[PDB]
Amino acid sequence: SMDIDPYKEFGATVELLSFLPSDFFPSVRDLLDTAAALYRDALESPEHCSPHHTALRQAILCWGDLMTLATWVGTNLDLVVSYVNTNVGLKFRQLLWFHISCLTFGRETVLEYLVSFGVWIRTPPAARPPNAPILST
Amino acid sequence: SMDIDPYKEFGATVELLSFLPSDFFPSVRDLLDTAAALYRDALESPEHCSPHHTALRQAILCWGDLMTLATWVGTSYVNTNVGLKFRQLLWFHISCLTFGRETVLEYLVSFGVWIRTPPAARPPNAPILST
Ligand SMILES: Cc1c(C(=O)Nc2cccc(C(F)F)c2)c(C)n(C)c1C(=O)C(=O)N[C@H]1CC[C@@H](O)CC1
Ligand SMILES: Cc1c(C(=O)Nc2cccc(C(F)F)c2)c(C)n(C)c1C(=O)C(=O)N[C@H]1CC[C@@H](O)CC1
Repeated sequence: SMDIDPYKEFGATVELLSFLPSDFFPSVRDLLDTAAALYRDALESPEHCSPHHTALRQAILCWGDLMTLATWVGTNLDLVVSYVNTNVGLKFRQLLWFHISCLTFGRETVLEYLVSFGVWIRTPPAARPPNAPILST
Repeated sequence: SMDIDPYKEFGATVELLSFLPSDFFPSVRDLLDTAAALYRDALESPEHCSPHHTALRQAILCWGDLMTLATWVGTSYVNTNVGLKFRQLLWFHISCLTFGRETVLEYLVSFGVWIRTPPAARPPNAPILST
């Protein structure tokens, strides 16, 4: 193998993304819907636009395929569909979110937030402010 | 439901890739070993390098993850339908990086025409990829 890190070029890492808990991210369903609402046009465009765009186009598509395979598994063949939406799902949720968020609010920001929440959420309930960190520009 | 074309930002289409036959493409096996032997460093690197680099990184991992699914299922379709889609994209990109984008598209059409000429008429020499 190689050791290719998607995020590395963008200035994150696969670990750092695993710093936010699995339940921090939207659904895939909702991630797709947003990109569409905000960036469908840039995304379908034949213009590079940004490295976020390239990557997101490819992810959106890869997920399409992945789903066809789980559907086709339903048609033709509990087990797998519990696994896809679980492990693979998280991995897409992460990448989708990183990149939509990077574009919506700014990348530098999305990283400042990435740590802030990781730390905050981990402060146990007793001591930690009820006020969570906030994402904006 | 969006209609996104991966190749479109690079000035091709899914259509055009389907122009070359299913067995024009290397193996997935050989495609990964080639990217490695030529661009392990460029790809693992944290520099964008080019939009090609970006897409390949993603393509590879997507394949990686997909295969990890088969390392769990075993407990025939994949390589059939999906395999082609990877082959087309991987080949496209490596082949752009190696020889040139415009140079690969010229070949894409040169070959598609050539292969489709019937045996009796068609010159014995398939066209050539290089710079
Ligand atoms: C919005 C948001 C998100 C978030 O990630 N939302 C989100 C949901 C689905 C998909 C995606 C996609 F980008 F990946 C993002 C997170 C984690 N926080 C802490 C926030 C907010 O700070 C917040 O509620 N801000 C308001 C409202 C918005 C206003 O523009 C600024 C003020
Ligand atoms: C190389 C090649 C390929 C091809 O696609 N090769 C290939 C195989 C596995 C992986 C990849 C990768 F880019 F994804 C590419 C095709 C279709 N043709 C017609 C050729 C050649 O023109 C050829 O053999 N040229 C020689 C040797 C090379 C010299 O630089 C010029 C002269």
